[PDB]
Order: sequence, then structure tokens, then C-alpha cells
Amino acid sequence: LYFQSMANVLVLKSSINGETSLTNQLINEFLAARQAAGHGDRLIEHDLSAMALPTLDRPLFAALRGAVDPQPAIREAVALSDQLIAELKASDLLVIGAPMYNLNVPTDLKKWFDLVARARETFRYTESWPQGLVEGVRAVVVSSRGGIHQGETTDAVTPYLRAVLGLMGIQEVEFIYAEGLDNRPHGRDAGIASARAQIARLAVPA
Amino acid sequence: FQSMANVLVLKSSINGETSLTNQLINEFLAARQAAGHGDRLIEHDLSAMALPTLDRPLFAALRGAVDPQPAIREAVALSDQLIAELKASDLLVIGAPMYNLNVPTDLKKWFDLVARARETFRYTESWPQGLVEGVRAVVVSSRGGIHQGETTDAVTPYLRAVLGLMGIQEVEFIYAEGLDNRPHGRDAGIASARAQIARLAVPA
Ligand SMILES: Cc1cc2nc3c(=O)[nH]c(=O)nc-3n(C[C@H](O)[C@H](O)[C@H](O)COP(=O)(O)O)c2cc1C
Ligand SMILES: Cc1cc2nc3c(=O)[nH]c(=O)nc-3n(C[C@H](O)[C@H](O)[C@H](O)COP(=O)(O)O)c2cc1C
Repeated sequence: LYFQSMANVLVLKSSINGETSLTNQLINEFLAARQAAGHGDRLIEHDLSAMALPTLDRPLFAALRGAVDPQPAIREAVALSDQLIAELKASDLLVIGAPMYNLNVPTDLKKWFDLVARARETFRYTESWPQGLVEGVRAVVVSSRGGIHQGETTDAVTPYLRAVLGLMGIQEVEFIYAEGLDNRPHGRDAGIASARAQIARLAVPA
Repeated sequence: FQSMANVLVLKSSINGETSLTNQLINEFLAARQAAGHGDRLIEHDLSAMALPTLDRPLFAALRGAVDPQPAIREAVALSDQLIAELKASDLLVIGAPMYNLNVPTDLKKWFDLVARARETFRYTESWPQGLVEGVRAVVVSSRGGIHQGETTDAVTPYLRAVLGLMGIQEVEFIYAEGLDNRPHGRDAGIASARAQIARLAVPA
């Protein structure tokens, strides 16, 4: 009963800071607090940073659209696409590290979305909109920002993620912000306290 | 000849010859000529340049580090080169169609090399000052629209902000919207774009 009842989590980390990654701490902190709240988690973890994912190009896009391409590295990248999508569809809760870099998410997070946001697989075209094919999936996006000191003049990261997740049917998405982390002298602390409070409220729902 | 504007043209579409943003960039440059502007282009097909992804060693290397590795010493030398082209330009023209609700990765990648402390922007007690002086920009962004899942435009504010970071405050867009709409949507957006082009060719 307990082991079958367990929720399945998919956990993407995109930071380039490695062991010092504040978004990676906070994911672990979030996941631990879910345990603390009586949730058993079955994690599939991807350090997208270390996977050397391919950029989306003309042939990869074609192949991914349904064409038989034979080149080895493309077929290898398509195999990875179908893998990441199987992993995603199987999962119950999606957790993503998305620190803001030059006002966008980091390249490796973007590349994940480029392989996974696929027609016929995670969405099908309608007369009007596209219909999302990922079902039973909620998201929790952990996002940090240094703020005004790093030129945070807008948050394009957030609505981008809401929209690219919504494309594939991931309609419910919660955010965990650590904002203003370069503000001297209490910025980091306050950001981290704010995120921990978001974590604590957010670890509960199941 | 010394009259001539210096344009920097960034192409990041993955559709090669069929690229609509590359078409509209070219139309935008044909019109500038039509209205008596002479231009000296530096042209980048970012798509074919296979640009390095920003990673930990490279970011450090860009942030004033000493790294003797070769692949990283080359990407820093490229960064410097893309930057020196930018700060030398008078007009920046960018191909930025919407792919999976973002810019194409290749464009992004250029921004991660060029948006760089002590080079294009510098730190301050509060906000960062830009160092790219005397540079307008023009952004060609074609979009499929509703059929391709455009629920909001994150591209626009993203671009104004990242360009703002390094001091490019003046930005105008060429939107070819709704291109997937049946049965005249592509023609209507192309037209729309064309009229936007007719207007923006004039300024100088
Ligand atoms: C390459 C790079 C670009 C960044 N760009 C921004 C930015 O545009 N706006 C901002 O507020 N913070 C920016 N930051 C600061 C990070 O968003 C912040 O330090 C965050 O905590 C990093 O989380 P991580 O440790 O999980 O990478 C940037 C950091 C790096 C390394
Ligand atoms: C990989 C890929 C992703 C796309 N994603 C979107 C999208 O998320 N929203 C949208 O409205 N249109 C989308 N489109 C449609 C393009 O924005 C549109 O066809 C564009 O005009 C093509 O420009 P180009 O020919 O310069 O690539 C996408 C096209 C491709 C090839």
C-alpha cells in the first residue's frame, strides 16, 4: 500500500552553479519538507547542466515532428526526447530549478522544453488552440534572482514557464521565489526566508 | 561612404532559406535602402555558428577570470568579438521568431555571451549602467499564434529588458502575428509586417 501510494516526482535542475546552487538547495529543501509533511516521493532527478543537451536545429526539429532521420546524433537525441517525455507523462509532480540568467531561464532548461514540447507527443493541434497531452501533472518552479543589482527590470521567466507548461497541459503551476538576493546587506537572507515560507506552505498539499 | 549606418544583423531562425524572419530582415534592409539610407552590415547567422552554451567555467572566464583552457579561451575571444561588433554598430537588427514561447536558443546564446559585466554593462550600488552607447534596435519576430499555443508574449518584454541591461533602451518590433490562422493569416501578418517595415525604414 505505502509504496504503491507514493507520489512520483520529476526533478529538473538547470543551474550552472553546481554545489553552490541556491535553486538546487531550495529544491532539496522543498523535497525534504514534503517528506516532513508525510509524503513519500519517487524521484527521477536530472541535472540538465551535466547532460550536455543538444540545441534545437533544423534536422532535429524535423525528426521530432515525425520524420525518419537517420543521422546517429539526431536519432540519439530523439531517443532522449521520447525518454524525457515518458518520464514526464509518468510523473505526478514536476519540480524545476529556474534561476534567472540574463532575464531568461538558463539555456539547459530551455533545451529541455525544446525536446519535450513536441507536437503529437505532449500536445496535439486543434481547430483553435493546441490540446495538452500531459495529464495528472502539477508543477512547482523554484526561481531565484539577484534583483535590481543584476538589472531585473521585468520577470519574463515566470510567464514564459506558465505558458510553455500550459501548452502541454500543465495548467496548475506554483512558484517559489527567492527575490532580491544581491540587495546589501539582508537580501539573500530575506529571499531565502521568503522562499522557505513558500516551501513550508507549499510542501503540504500532496 | 562615411555617411553610412553600421548595422549588425542577427539571424537565429532554424528554417534556413525558408526563414520568414530572415525574409523580413532582408525586406527591412531593402526598405532602408529605398529611403536613402546606405548601410554597412555585419551579418551573423547564429544558427550556423554553433555557439557555446554558457556553463560554469565559461561564466567565470567571462567574469574576468584567468582560464588557460583552449575551448574556453576561444569562446571568450568570440564573446569579445561579438561585443566589439555590437559597440561599434549604430543599428542592431535581430531575428527572433517565437519557438516554444521563447526566443530561439541560438539568439539566447548570443545574449549569454554579449550580456557581460565590465563589457556591455557595469555594476553599481543600485542598478547596472549600460555601456553600449548609440545603439537602437529593431526586432523581427514572426509568430504562429493561437494554433502554435501562443497564450502570452514573453519574448517582447524579455528582449526589451535584456537589451536595456546593456543600454539599448530604444527598441521597436516588426510583428508578423497570426501566421497559422486559416486561410489568410500568413498573408495578413506578412502584410502587417510590411507596413510596420514601411514605417520604420524612414527614421535613419
Ligand atoms: C549568468 C548569470 C546571469 C544572471 N542573470 C540575472 C538576471 O538577469 N537578473 C537577476 O535578477 N539575477 C541574475 N543572476 C543572479 C541569479 O538569478 C541568482 O544569483 C540565483 O540565485 C542563481 O541561482 P542558482 O545558484 O540556482 O544558479 C544571474 C546569475 C548568473 C550566474
Ligand atoms: C520549434 C518551433 C517552435 C515554435 N513555437 C511557437 C510558439 O510557441 N508559439 C507560436 O505562436 N509560434 C511558434 N512557432 C511558429 C513560428 O513562430 C513561426 O512559424 C515563425 O514565423 C517562423 O519563423 P522563421 O521562419 O524565421 O523560423 C514555432 C516554430 C518552430 C519551428
